[PDB]
Order: sequence, then C-alpha cells, then structure tokens
Amino acid sequence: MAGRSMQAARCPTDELSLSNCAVVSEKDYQSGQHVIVRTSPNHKYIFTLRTHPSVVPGSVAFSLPQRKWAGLSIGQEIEVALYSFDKAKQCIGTMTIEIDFLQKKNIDSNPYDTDKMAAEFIQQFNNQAFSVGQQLVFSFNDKLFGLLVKDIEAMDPQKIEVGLVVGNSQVAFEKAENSSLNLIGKAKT
Amino acid sequence: TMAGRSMQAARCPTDELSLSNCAVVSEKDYQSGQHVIVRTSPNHKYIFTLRTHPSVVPGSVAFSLPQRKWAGLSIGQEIEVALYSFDKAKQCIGTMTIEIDFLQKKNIDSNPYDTDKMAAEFIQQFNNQAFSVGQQLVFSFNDKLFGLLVKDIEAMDPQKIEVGLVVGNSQVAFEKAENSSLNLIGKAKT
Amino acid sequence: MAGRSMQAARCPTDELSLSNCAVVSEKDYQSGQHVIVRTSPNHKYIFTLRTHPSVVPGSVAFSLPQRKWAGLSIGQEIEVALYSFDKAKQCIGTMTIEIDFLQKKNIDSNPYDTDKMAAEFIQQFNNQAFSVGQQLVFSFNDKLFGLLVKDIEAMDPQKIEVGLVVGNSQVAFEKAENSSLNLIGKAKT
Repeated sequence: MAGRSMQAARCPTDELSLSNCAVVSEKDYQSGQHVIVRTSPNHKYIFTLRTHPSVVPGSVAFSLPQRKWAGLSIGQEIEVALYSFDKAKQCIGTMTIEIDFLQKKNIDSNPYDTDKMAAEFIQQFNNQAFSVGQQLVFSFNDKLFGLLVKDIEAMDPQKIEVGLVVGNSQVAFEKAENSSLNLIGKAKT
Repeated sequence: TMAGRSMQAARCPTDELSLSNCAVVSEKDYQSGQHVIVRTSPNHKYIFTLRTHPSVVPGSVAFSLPQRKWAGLSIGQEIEVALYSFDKAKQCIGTMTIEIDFLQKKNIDSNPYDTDKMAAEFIQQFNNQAFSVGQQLVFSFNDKLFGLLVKDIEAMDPQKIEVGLVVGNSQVAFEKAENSSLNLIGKAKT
Repeated sequence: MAGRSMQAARCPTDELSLSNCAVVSEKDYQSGQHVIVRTSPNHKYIFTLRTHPSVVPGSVAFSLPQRKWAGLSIGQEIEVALYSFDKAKQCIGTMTIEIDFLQKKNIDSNPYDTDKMAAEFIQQFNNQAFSVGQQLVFSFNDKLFGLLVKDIEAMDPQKIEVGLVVGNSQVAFEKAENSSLNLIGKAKT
C-alpha cells in the first residue's frame, strides 16, 4: 500500500516559498499533514503541506530551493504518501543551520540577533518537518536569507535525519564561509 | 426569494488560477466544489464550478478573460447567481470531445502528445467540475499551455447533453484545431 | 489577559489590499475574527482578519496604507489580541467617507454613482471594522479609489471611533478637495 502518483509543479508565488511547505490542492490534502515524497529507490523526502487555491489537483507545488534539494523537475511524476510523526525520537531537540543572504547581491554589514532569528524561526516553522541538508528561504527583518540544515538532534531521554520542529526546539546559526553576515546573540554555533 | 443572487463579474486574481477553469469566489459567499448557474440575461445561462480565493471581493465572482468571452461577460457586469445541483444520472459525462491547440502562437513545437496521458490528467484535475459544449478552457500539460474547446458531450446509456459533470470514468477524446501543428498520438482521439 | 506578540509583515499581493483586512495564517486565526493591534502602550488599532496561505505563521500582513495609518514598519513587534464586537453602540449607523482616485495617472472625468458605490461598499465590507481616520483602497467599476473615513455614528436607541459595518449601515461620500472626481448619485454629503 504505497502512495499515490502525482506530478511535481512549480510554486504559484514567490511569497509562498517562505513557508518551505510542499503546497497542495485542498481537494487532495489539508494543511498541516506531512507527506513522504518518493522520487526514486534512493530518496524519500519529507515535506509538510499547505494548501493554496492555484495548485492543480493531482500535483504538488515546490519552490526552486526544494526542487534543487529534492532533485525534482517540473512535470516529474512522484509517489506521495501521508507521513506520520508519532515517536519522541522524531521531535527536534537541537538543530544547526548555516545562514547567508539569499541574494549574494544585497548584503548589509548590520549585525543580526540570532536569538531573535531563532525565536521567529521556531514561530513560523512550528510543527513543520526539516531534514539534514535541506535548503530553505528565510524571511527576517524584511530581508531574505538562505538556510542549510547542517545537523539535527533529538532530546536525550541523538543524531536524526529528519525531525519535527516543536516549541522547545533549539536553533543555532552560523554564517556560510566567506559570509559578510555579522551574527550576534547566543543562538550561534 | 427563489431566483439567484445579484453579484458582479470581476477579473481573475492571477493567471495561475485560470488553469482551474472554475469561477472563483469569496469564502464568505460560497465553498469550493459547489456549482452555480450564472444568468447573464434571458436565454443565456452558464454553469460554473466554484473555487474560493482570498483576494475575491465578497459579492463578486472572478472569471478569466476566456471565461468572460464565452459567457459574454464584461468586468463589473451585474449577474444573477444561484447554486446549481447535479443530481441526475443523465448529467454525468460519459464521453466528451475536445478540440486542442497550443494556447500561444509563440510556443508551437512539433513534439508528440499522448492524448491518453492528457486525457488522464484532464480527468484528474477537472474531476467533479462542470463543462458545457462550446466552452473554452486553458489546459496546462507538460509545462505547456493549451487552448481547449468542448465540441461534444454525451451521457452514459444504461445521449447528447449540453452540460455535464466530469467523473472518474468520463472519456475524453482530443482532436487538434484546423491548421494546428499538434502532433497528437495515442488512442484518445476523435 | 494579554495578546500575543507577533511581527508586522508586507501584504502578499496587491489584490489582497482591496479587502482592507489584516491578513493572517490559518494556523493563527480564522477569517472573520477581529483583532486589536497594540502598536504601543497608548495605541490600539482594530482590524478584521482574512487568511491567506502565504502569510508566515506568527506574522500579520498589512498593506502600505494600513502600515502608514497605524505607524507600523515591517518586522515591527506588535501585540495582537482577539477583539469582540458585542454592544449595539459598536454597530455603524452612518459613516462619512472622503473619496479620491488612488493614483494621479488614473484620473478621469467619468461619473461614479455614490448610491451604487455605497451599496457595493456595504456588500464587500459587511461585518468588517472601520475607524475614523482609516485610509482604504476601494475597487469600483474596475477603478481604484482612495478612501478616508471622516466620521462614524451609531444608531440612536452618536459619534464613535470604531465600528462594525452591518447590512443597514449608511455610507455618504464626498470628494477630496481639488479632486477632479466626478461624483453622481444621492449617497453624497
């Protein structure tokens, strides 16, 4: 009893990509459900869903970052099944994220408070699934940043591949090599 | 009291939305999936399937240019809207013939198109939506946009119908428009 | 009994601004609820909500006109609490609105019927909250107009600062000084 066959589609809008959710039709799923997307015998990527009116029923919309991360191409047939988080080990305890300005062009020398970023990160991504290596778009203080999940650990009653962000998940940031990003605060690696 | 409700025809919020071929409304007036009969004037009624979107002004119904052309509507035009119910076997689509062509003169490649693959996806995205003979639609397939014209529709015989509901076993047959460079293939043709 | 701290965000699209609602994540609120946005210790603003998939959880999206009116800047922290209309005095009896073309480039000499405008205004804004001094965007006959709430009065069993538009609320328009706007109809000042 595998998942259903669907097609990868492009993201309806740029703003939507800030969600880092796989976007779907309300006819197929409801927001908040999680899915495991099988692209081949070598990969099963986990996404958290969010509905949008423009998504064609039978398709799943992905932003550019997600398509790169998941090695997806528009039109591609994918196998999709509901994924359930139901074990303590799956909740994220700590997670390390590599950050940098999205547009290598726009780069300010202003100092950014990581503790503030960590709090907002937890706020907008609460109950969403993340995996080591995943690339995301993060909107902070009206600026766009690129994020790379470097590590994830569960709460010791350690290392996990994928996990659910919860209210007490700890996020530590660190700029990418050669980054002109000045990070301040205690939410730094 | 029994007749429909008075509303205004509005523009479609986005291009992407037009791929749905649904009349788009406010979640304040309707819920997605309901069907409506839109009266423009005596002797002229058009049936649409609804889909909500946050940007639609309450009291208005959004239509894409092609829908407005077909229903002969103009922006701001006042219309009479009433819920329409499909509840008779004769209304389910058995077979439907569609004339296809690239939506844009621009992109016009000569590659092959499996009418069987298109038919399946058509049924997939338009399941439970209403279509009428003569209706013009926008169809997204393989990252390419095509224009569709509903030529004929027939009900199942336990024939010819004006409007019907697409269901899981509805059969769709395609046929390119005259002078079309559409390289159709497969067994889903007229 | 305080509200929750959130951040002001940009409006996902231009079309959304026609709603004049504060837009939110379906994860935080449901459409139709009303909120009081405390921007500072002496100022609280009232908005009616509408959900949209692109709004980042933990944030509230506002159009430029709304940000100007409530003195908000993007990323700004705000305290948000549900607001309840539950007293007769809060229902709008009459309201005076100053109207003008939204943009210079869109100026013309066509006649716009106030009675028609009033009816459509009540139609699209029914059950939404408005305050004296609030500036809105109004779409009428495929044209965009700027609106300024000049006055609001309750039904005498008078003057109120904020109120809920209901089915029998009366709206009177008047053009801005020097407005080349051509207003007809009886729903005037």
